[PDB]
Amino acid sequence: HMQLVVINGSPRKSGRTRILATFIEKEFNAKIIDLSEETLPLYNGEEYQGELEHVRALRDTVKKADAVILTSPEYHSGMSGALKNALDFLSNEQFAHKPVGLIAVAGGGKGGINALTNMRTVGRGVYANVIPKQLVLDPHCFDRENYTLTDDSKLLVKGVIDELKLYYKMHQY
Amino acid sequence: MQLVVINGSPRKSGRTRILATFIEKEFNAKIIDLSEETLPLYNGEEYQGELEHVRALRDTVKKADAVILTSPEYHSGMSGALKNALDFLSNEQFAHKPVGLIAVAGGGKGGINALTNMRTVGRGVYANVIPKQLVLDPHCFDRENYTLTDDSKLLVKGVIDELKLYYKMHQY
Ligand SMILES: Cc1cc2nc3c(=O)[nH]c(=O)nc-3n(C[C@H](O)[C@H](O)[C@H](O)COP(=O)(O)O)c2cc1C
Ligand SMILES: Cc1cc2nc3c(=O)[nH]c(=O)nc-3n(C[C@H](O)[C@H](O)[C@H](O)COP(=O)(O)O)c2cc1C
Repeated sequence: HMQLVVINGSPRKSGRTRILATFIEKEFNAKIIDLSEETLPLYNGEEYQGELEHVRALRDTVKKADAVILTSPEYHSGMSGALKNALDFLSNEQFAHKPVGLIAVAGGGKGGINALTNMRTVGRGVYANVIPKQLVLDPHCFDRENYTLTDDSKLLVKGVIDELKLYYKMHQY
Repeated sequence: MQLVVINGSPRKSGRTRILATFIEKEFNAKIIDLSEETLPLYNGEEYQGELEHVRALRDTVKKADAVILTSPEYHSGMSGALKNALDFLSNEQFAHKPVGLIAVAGGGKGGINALTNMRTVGRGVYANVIPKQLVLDPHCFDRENYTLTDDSKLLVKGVIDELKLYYKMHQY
């Protein structure tokens, strides 16, 4: 019932975040926005960008979503430049009161919380309802050799989606 | 005292460019003007490190004695254009470098979220982000004459003056 969109915030074609975003796509029947495809240009605020097929598709896909998972790697203690660039095309027109769940992909140690805070702050900036439950996945959460999440990491991801579904239900109610 | 200023707005007609070009001219700073769109989207691939503009970005920031980061506040964060540019950089160019933050906002309480994002990312590349920071709102610009107001020029000088003191301290 919930029309879920997942944004892959990593621009790296061979990166870890893409494993997570494609897991959500396949396992939860989510529409992926895969920033590793580089079909969205740098935002420059010019009118012609609003006519580009991929800018219109980004805006339409996020507006129509019942809920969004924003995934990002932590790059230098923030979300990716790629993800922020995509969000610069969007606004409260597509996000107002939309349930949003955040998942960051980190390099281990204490990485990921700075990206999650950046994402929560920007999320509130477009007036999304960023849910309480959030998640950081470290490299041990990934089997890169088989392009998958570990069983434990699939369960942690499901926990975010389950809460996001409860927030979707409340927004419908 | 080799100063670099990054214009974080990608908008050719934007306000932040007035501030960044003010600093370039008044304080003899080298500008990195992201409205030129000569830097592509970061993708981590090896070939990007051979691009002239990526090499220029890295060399310009590495050799700077001090850096002003300017950004507009876009959705309560620094611009995607500025964050994209920083994703090319690292502690290799920033470690212990004095860095001053100036955000350009739309009025009201805008600009602090951008400053916070820039300070957190700046520490993440191990810069010494100085205490003094600034937000300029639309009234700080005379856009018709492509200039800052005299009051705004004094505020910008205050940031530069503190950055020069931190530069001198780092010369230890
Ligand atoms: C430009 C860049 C900066 C990074 N900075 C951080 C960091 O601040 N915190 C962190 O936990 N990992 C950092 N990493 C490592 C990522 O967490 C790691 O690459 C992870 O797999 C997610 O990125 P990916 O989806 O592109 O693979 C950084 C990696 C890159 C490419
Ligand atoms: C995509 C976008 C989002 C913006 N979000 C914010 C915001 O969160 N806070 C704010 O103070 N102003 C916001 N503004 C207004 C900017 O502060 C204003 O455009 C200002 O002139 C700086 O941007 P510029 O240098 O591109 O002109 C936003 C503008 C754009 C284009």
